[PDB]
Amino acid sequence: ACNDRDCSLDCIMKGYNFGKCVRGSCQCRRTSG
Repeated sequence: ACNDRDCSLDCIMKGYNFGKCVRGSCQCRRTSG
C-alpha cells in the first residue's frame, strides 16, 4: 500500500520535488538549480 496520494504528499512536504510508487514501495526525487 504505497498510496500515491499519501506518498507524494509526505514526500513533497519533506522538501523533495516529485516521487512515485515502485514495486509496491515509495521513492521520491529532489531537484535543484
